[PDB]
Amino acid sequence: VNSFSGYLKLTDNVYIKNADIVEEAKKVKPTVVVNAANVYLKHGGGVAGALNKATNNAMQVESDDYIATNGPLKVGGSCVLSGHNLAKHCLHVVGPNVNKGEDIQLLKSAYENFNQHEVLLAPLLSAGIFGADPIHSLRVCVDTVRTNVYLAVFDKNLYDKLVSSFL
Ligand SMILES: CNS(=O)(=O)c1cc(C(=O)N2CCc3nc(N)ncc3C2)co1
Repeated sequence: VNSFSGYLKLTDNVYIKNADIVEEAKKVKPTVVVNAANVYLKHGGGVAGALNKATNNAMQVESDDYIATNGPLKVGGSCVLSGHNLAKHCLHVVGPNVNKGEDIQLLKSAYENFNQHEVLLAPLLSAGIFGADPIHSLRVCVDTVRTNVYLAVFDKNLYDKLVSSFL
């Protein structure tokens, strides 16, 4: 039993809700919140911008030190950093950004990072400003992630479309 509430069950291990991931994280304080990161951990907009703003820019300060030490992530890769006031940990995962021409096949590799964590609160990778089809992202999620994932979808119209079209 866990504290996640109001989710629709899609499969044995994948759940979905129309929710603001920032507000959901603030309320649940999950062990892991996933950020829709880029390779530079520049949290300017989208989910990353929102999560970072909610940490009063502490996420960005920590991220800048991480990059200065380690260099950029790979597309499809991840790193574990602090969850600040939102979660114990933040798993920064880089899905491919279609608006930069990155290979969508890397979306499966990106979701594989979730399997290193038993339970996660997460957005749909490569959705939103990353330019991928969120229906495709949900399909890859369900077919790749084996651990327990609670998906927060900000847009109510999109949430209803994702549910109604789910196979
Ligand atoms: C209250 N001030 S606000 O400017 O109107 C406002 C901005 C945002 C926001 O940018 N995001 C990022 C996109 C997003 N994606 C998921 N999956 N979940 C949550 C979010 C929230 C929310 O609220």
